[PDB]
Amino acid sequence: GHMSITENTSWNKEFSAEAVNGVFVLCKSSSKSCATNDLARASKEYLPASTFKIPNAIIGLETGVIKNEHQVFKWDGKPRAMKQWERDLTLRGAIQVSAVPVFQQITREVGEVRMQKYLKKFSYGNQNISGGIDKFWLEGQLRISAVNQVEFLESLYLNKLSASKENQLIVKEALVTEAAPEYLVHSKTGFSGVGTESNPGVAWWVGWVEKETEVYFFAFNMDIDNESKLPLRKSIPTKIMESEGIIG
Amino acid sequence: GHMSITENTSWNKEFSAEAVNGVFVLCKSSSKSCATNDLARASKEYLPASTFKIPNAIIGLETGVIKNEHQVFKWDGKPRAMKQWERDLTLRGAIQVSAVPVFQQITREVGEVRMQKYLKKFSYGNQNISGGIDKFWLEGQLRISAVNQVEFLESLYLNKLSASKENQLIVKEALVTEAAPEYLVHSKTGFSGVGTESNPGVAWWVGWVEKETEVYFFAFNMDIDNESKLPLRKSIPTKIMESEGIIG
Ligand SMILES: *C(=O)[C@H](NC(=O)/C(=N/OC(C)(C)C(=O)O)c1csc(N)n1)[C@@H]1NC(C(=O)O)=C(C[n+]2ccccc2)CS1
Ligand SMILES: *C(=O)[C@H](NC(=O)/C(=N\OC(C)(C)C(=O)O)c1csc(N)n1)[C@@H]1NC(C(=O)O)=C(C[n+]2ccccc2)CS1
Repeated sequence: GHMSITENTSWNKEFSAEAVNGVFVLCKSSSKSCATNDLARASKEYLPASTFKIPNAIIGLETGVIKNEHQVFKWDGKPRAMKQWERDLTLRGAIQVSAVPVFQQITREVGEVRMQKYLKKFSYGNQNISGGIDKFWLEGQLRISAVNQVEFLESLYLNKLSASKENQLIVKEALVTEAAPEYLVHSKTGFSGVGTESNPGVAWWVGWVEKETEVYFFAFNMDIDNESKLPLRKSIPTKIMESEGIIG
Repeated sequence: GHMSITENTSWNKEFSAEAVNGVFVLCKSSSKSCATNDLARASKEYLPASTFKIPNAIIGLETGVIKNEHQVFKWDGKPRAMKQWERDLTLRGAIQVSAVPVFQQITREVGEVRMQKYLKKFSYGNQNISGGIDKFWLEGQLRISAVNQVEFLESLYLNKLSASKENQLIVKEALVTEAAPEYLVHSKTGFSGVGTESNPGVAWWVGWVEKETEVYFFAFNMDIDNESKLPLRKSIPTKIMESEGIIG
């Protein structure tokens, strides 16, 4: 890439106030104007968890495993790890409620060869898909940094991923999470569970904010060993952006 | 063709409770299952006012007058009728604040001949562009019915207009007005003025609502001779959609 990134450790106070280890990366306009609380962690690769839905959906559409933007994913009737997943879902619905089994099925149908090819085209992390075709991003070896998430998202925002513009637009449509006349947020959450206290889990929030004629890309991750701390994955980024002029 | 529509006069309740003459057309899934409070008014053509920004944006992109979805429409610093228009705007921003001068400039560049052609391809209303390029949707002869709006919007939803899929997708993202995990609204307003008591203006609200795996298309218009009545263009459709269990 061509990222210019500045460490601003004053951003650490939002983390230390909550007794949390993580990083926030925030870029205005492009990856040529970025800042983070922690340069080292910004470039450190973690398990993507549900953030992998963004590339998975694009790859689904590119390969034709997902037939089109209007496809419904029907619940077969058999139980699932969350109740919110026990229903028929659109592409957007599945992404928004973060329905893992829908996406495990897409990936099985895609196959390792095509998966491997596309993660190379997207420069997605360490591009290591071993661990099982249906769980490399969930408990396998695939890892990605906050910096790389931002680069990836920027490419998607600009329709520069190696995929049709149509497919990128379909997925961007699925990622909208807040809409107002001159304020638009596209975003995706992730959470791997609580791991242990020796080896904590990871929580993510990644996306971008449009406000007037500006765009801001962001990626946040944190170590999480306690499910009660999970709200911080939005409140910390929100507070940093408030203090910068974005959400405030 | 192919619309099936039912008159349900119980929907007149919300209209007469506010002393308003108007029509609501609501369709579930497709134009094969529609209902309205007034069949004759459903098919009557009125000037589209700011709802014309939907086709106008598609045509802008199709002819290359709008370069892409990231184009910024710069303000020249000279007065505009609305304070909210006195700033640089994205395409989505210009649509959402209904920035008439941005779209007048788009229309001027498109020209009469190209405008005519796309209104024909879209079956948009009486397809009448007479009066001069500086007035037809405004001080002009173009008129469209609520039924024809619902047909137009269904085509757009299905990416079936005669326009690239990517241009239709661009315009759809510009139209999003509420986003939640399993509830998505795309909508546009219009208001032509107060006219006279004898010749009222028109106000519109058109769009569609995605809920779970269903879609509902809607178009509302009403006669308006008093600006204080304007909010009814949202509250009356809202009430009817609530009573049908949609607004959830
Ligand atoms: C589009 O429907 C409206 N455009 C018009 O240009 C007309 N406006 O008439 C009013 C605003 C009443 C006036 O005093 O000029 C018009 C005249 S002849 C014709 N065909 N159209 C825009 N609509 C609109 C609204 O729907 O409420 C406006 C106010 N908003 C601005 C920003 C956000 C929401 C609403 C401004 S013009
Ligand atoms: C995708 O990142 C999320 N993760 C999972 O499905 C995984 N674990 O989910 C648990 C531990 C919460 C569970 O028991 O269901 C998982 C394990 S290892 C791995 N890579 N993923 C979905 N995301 C998500 C979120 O990102 O916030 C959810 C929110 N949530 C969690 C718990 C309680 C209420 C809401 C749902 S799971």
